[PDB]
Amino acid sequence: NLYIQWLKDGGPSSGRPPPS
Repeated sequence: NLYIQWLKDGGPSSGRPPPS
């Protein structure tokens, strides 16, 4: 879920690092 919520925002193109 966490990574899905990061990807839906645009992943790297959203000014935010990926969740570990």
